Amino acid sequence: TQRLNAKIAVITGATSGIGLAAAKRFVAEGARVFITGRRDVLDAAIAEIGGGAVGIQADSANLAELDRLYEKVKAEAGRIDVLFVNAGGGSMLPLGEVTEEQYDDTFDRNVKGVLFTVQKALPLLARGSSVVLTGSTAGSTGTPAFSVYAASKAALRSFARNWILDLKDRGIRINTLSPGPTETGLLNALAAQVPMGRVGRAEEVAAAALFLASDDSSFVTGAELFVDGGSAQV
Amino acid sequence: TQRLNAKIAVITGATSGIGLAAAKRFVAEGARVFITGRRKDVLDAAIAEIGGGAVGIQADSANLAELDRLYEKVKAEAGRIDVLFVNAGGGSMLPLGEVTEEQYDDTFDRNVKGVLFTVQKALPLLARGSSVVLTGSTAGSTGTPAFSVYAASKAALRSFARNWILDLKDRGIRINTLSPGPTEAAQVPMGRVGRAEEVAAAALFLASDDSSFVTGAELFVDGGSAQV
Amino acid sequence: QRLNAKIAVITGATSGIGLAAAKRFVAEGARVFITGRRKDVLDAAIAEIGGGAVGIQADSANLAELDRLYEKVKAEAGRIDVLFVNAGGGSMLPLGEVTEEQYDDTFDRNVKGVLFTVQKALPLLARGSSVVLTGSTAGSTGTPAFSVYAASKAALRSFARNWILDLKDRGIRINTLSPGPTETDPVQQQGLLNALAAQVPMGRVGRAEEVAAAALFLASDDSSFVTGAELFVDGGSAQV
Amino acid sequence: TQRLNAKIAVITGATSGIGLAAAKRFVAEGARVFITGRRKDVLDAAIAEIGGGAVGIQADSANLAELDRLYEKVKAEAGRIDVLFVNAGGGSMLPLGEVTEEQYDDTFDRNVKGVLFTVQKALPLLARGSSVVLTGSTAGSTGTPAFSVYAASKAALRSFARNWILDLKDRGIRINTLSPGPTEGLLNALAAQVPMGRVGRAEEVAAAALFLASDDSSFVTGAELFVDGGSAQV
Repeated sequence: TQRLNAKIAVITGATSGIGLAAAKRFVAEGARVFITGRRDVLDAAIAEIGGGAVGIQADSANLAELDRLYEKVKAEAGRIDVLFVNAGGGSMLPLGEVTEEQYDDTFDRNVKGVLFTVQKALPLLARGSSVVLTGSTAGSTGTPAFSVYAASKAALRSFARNWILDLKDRGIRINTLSPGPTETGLLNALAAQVPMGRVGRAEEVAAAALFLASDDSSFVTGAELFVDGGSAQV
Repeated sequence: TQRLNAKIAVITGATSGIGLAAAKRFVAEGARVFITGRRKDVLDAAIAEIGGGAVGIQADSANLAELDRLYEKVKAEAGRIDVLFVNAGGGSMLPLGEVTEEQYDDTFDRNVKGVLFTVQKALPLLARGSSVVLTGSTAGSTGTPAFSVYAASKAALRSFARNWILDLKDRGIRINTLSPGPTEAAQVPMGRVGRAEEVAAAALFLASDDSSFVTGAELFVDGGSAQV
Repeated sequence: QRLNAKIAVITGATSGIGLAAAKRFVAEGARVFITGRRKDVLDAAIAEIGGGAVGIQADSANLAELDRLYEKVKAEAGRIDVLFVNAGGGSMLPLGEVTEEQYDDTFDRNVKGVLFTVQKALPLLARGSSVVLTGSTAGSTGTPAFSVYAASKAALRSFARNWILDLKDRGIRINTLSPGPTETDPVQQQGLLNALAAQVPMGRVGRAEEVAAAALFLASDDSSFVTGAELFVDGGSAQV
Repeated sequence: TQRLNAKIAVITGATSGIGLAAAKRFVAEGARVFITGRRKDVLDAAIAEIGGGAVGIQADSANLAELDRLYEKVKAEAGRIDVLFVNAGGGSMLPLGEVTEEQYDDTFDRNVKGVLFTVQKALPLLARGSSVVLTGSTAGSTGTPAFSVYAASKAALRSFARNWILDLKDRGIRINTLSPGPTEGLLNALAAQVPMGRVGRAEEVAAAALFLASDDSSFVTGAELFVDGGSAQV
């Protein structure tokens, strides 16, 4: 199966979890893969992925390093066909205990960083390209002590609705991929909420990312695809 | 690729449009396919066009007794169902003030009642790791002039996916709604209507193991139509 | 006196939310017409409501009885300012056990009956009138053994999105009011209400009066720029 | 006649438009009203226009220290808050490709960060049986060209209502989002999209705010009430 044959894929935050599972899958599907990470752990990830995957150290939030990331991609690949944006950002604090630090860190990574990651990619984004933004079931549900994270992910999903109108006739699709909790006591409690009776696997999220990245989803844009075992559907 | 290798697929309403495109794609992906259609001539033409050993049964998907005959045939010839694609559709346009009992009855009998019993009667055959795909519509979550009966039927349709996944706890049966927008323009963010093969490709995603943690969901294939 | 000199027609108002709405609407100055299927129950409801409220025997699963309802309203009031379509209900069966009767009887009341209740009201609905449809949190959530009822309430909500386009320039607003769990065999009932309350962010089920108060908002001029909407009165239950 | 009799209401951003209309309605309904504005002259003019013993405090929500001063004055003068209508906010229009850090920061600092801290800092004063109303927007759940920053901020805003009601379990505080659509060349363009065929009046939004503030909405929490003439409903 070579469902991403001759496609250039850039994946931010692909050093672990969903990003890493996606990098592995995209390489397996024939993509020329560029991944980013902040820290070494990137070199290990690149070895684990293999298949000619290249790593670029970049702080996805930091603006000047994004310029350097896209300069490298332009020089080495000349275009982007798949952009998969995974942002870290997130911790738990209830209202009454929320700090400026938590707000700033979460939104800088999950919202601001994402906006500029995509904006700076625009000149490289080819006709028939696909931008996949990692959301969360948190963005449309209620969870105790999770309001800052949840709000950041609500903001994230909104981007897909709106940017598809700014990029009219450019042939760039933009979609949100929204996982429930995955494997990567608490897990037993979370699994009880899920209709399917278990938490997701990073690889299952990666398979859904593949759908959105691939030409199979050619008439899917502005959407939010939940990969949640039913958790946010009931 | 062979994403539905050794799978048994049943597709209701597969003699034209999206249903037909899905049957073609499912066969291409290695599925053993059973299809239904109301009319013999279009069904024979469809079976010929699909190829790949596809089998056709002339059945009205909304008629409960004919559903019994479909599933008797599937049981005898295949023994199980791994993929059920319920592609019931149809409706017409009447504004409030002009809605007839006929329009209501025909639309709901086919789009809601027929679907419920199609799935209910399939249950004994649905294997562990099976996937049920229900054809919804962008109409089910939007407003359109003179479309209220159809829109309401498709809203009911989508609800089924949220609820049946709870009735079938631990059975390993996923249920998802596939909701196309306009298919083969100015309102669509992508600036065009969708192609049948594009809806079929999304159907394949939901039918396949790639969607193994997707259930109760509504996947829009609408060029952004119902997303803005 | 927020419904002073308004004619309100409420279907299914002999108990629970409908009754609570009838009482509130009368308190707010409305001339209230209610429907119910059982004459003795209907009469007792009218006695409870008071304030000149009038009862008419009718089932929405019956289009002929709707015709008679509106003949009566036309003759006695000549118009409708507020139409609260609350008549409906359902039962529990899981997939595998759903009967034709459960499907038909639920949809005949909750969907078909609602459409014709509103359609047959159209000639009487004044400029500036408000139609309130009783939905449910069930219409947008998943609940075991509830698929027929849930689908009926999803259909119901869709009507508000669509009819507001059909009724372009008619000055008729259409909104869905969607209650969560409300306190509307006795040992089992108490145990289930406790489990329902545990789900609710507010930690209790709603009172019928609270749903009636939200119905009043939608019926009143305060909601003059609210149409096509679904107002949840659920203590947060379908919001999380 | 008096649906907010002897209630303390604090409205941020109430010197024009919806906020001002809400201040007038709340006063007419018997509330003791405190309003907030950024410009002292405008604030004083608003107070004179409102009457009914309404009191004004100069405050910017992009400034956490000025929120502290606001609640210091409310505590000193009223000792509690029963209704908190967080209406302060704004935005501007830029398409993806042209979004600036300033547009992002300035929008989120008021519409998201400022809202979070406005509510958090009110918590000690919020009485049992109190109501918090957050001004959202139809933009928060729709797509609009050149509007992605504002839209995302209002998606985040609505998320707060889903989540904070869990943080504040048993506190007797309701939190709801009030989401206006078009409200009074460009107006006629907006009006033709509205099912009701016109933009909303500020007084109509204020009436819906009153519902959420009042005891009539006692079993409404975590919700989003659209006051949009059908705009985002179709």
